[PDB]
Amino acid sequence: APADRLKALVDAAVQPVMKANDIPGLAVAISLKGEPHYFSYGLASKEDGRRVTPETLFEIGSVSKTFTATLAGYALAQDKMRLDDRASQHWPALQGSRFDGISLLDLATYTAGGLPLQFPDSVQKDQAQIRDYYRQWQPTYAPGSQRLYSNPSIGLFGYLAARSLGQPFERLMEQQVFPALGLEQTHLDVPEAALAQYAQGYGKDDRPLRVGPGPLDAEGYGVKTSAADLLRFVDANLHPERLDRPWAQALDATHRGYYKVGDMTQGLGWEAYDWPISLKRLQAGNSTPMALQPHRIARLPAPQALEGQRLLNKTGSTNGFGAYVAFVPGRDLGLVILANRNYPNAERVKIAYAILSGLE
Ligand SMILES: *[B]([O])([O])[C]([C]N1[C]=C(C([O])=O)N=N1)[N]C(=O)[C]C1=[C][C]=[C]S1
Repeated sequence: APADRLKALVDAAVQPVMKANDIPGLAVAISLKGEPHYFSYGLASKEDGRRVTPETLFEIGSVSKTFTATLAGYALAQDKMRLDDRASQHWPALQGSRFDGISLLDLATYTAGGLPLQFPDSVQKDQAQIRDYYRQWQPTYAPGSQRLYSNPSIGLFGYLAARSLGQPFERLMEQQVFPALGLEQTHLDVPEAALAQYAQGYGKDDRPLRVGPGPLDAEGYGVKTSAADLLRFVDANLHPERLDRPWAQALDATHRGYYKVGDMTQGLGWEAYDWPISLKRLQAGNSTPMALQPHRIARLPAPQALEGQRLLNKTGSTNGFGAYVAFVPGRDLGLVILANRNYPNAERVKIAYAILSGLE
């Protein structure tokens, strides 16, 4: 009966949203009081009929920012950087630029002063072009005043965290972070031997879409993972104390809130809400205006622990994929929803809320 009831709950949440948003394939993974549960739907590739499983690789887009935040958490744990460091401390090319007056915390939490959502199309994936973009950039408004969600912002945060550790970002993630977290199905660059697991992404007219190269792609949106591996990452977040101490500290650093915008408290990578909260408020925190428009922050007098009666979440997208992760620290509950269509955040939150409400 319990297995029947959980399947009925997850099917009732997922099936209508997959039909309504024409989602070819979707993987759910749930962590419930220390037990994993998997529900897999539809096709990883329509053309060859390959089914989604909990081992199918999906692009998770901006959920990658929580991995980037974890690497920065490790640099913080090792005293290689501080959040109040000036950004230019960690990259001499930026000495004498406006990054002399911008903190690593501003970059991490999108408050550097108007760095845009994406790099402009004029900046290709090229070390010199990225360098020259930051050297010339000037804030629209005072650092630490307005949140404008931004890949160049947290991307530079991750880049500088890697520089503080003396190695390239992608190398540190592959050689140190993923192994420390027990993740063998999590990739920035999918190996040839794993390509058979890589789902197809679908856009307009079902155009096939896998993510192409871009500046600081690894830091902003580069992770491909399975539902089973992303749930292992959620379980690490629910129990940092089970990891070796420097990695436990790295994860704890991603559970600290610095300011509020509306109902949302901004951490490193993770975004948090009081729990319970209405579905409409959770959708509004994850809305298009929250992602695209500047918002004045309400700064906390001290960093706030993102634990207890809270939901921590992150949306992530690419042109072909739509991911959502949410967990409730004080209930030992975690959820992953990975799909191969970029379907609206409101609909991802609708699935998650139905499941989390039904487990509670
Ligand atoms: B991340 O998912 O927040 C980020 C930016 N983004 C896209 C969306 C969306 O479409 O709803 N919301 N936020 N993702 C990326 O920059 C990766 C992309 C690669 C190609 C298109 S988006």
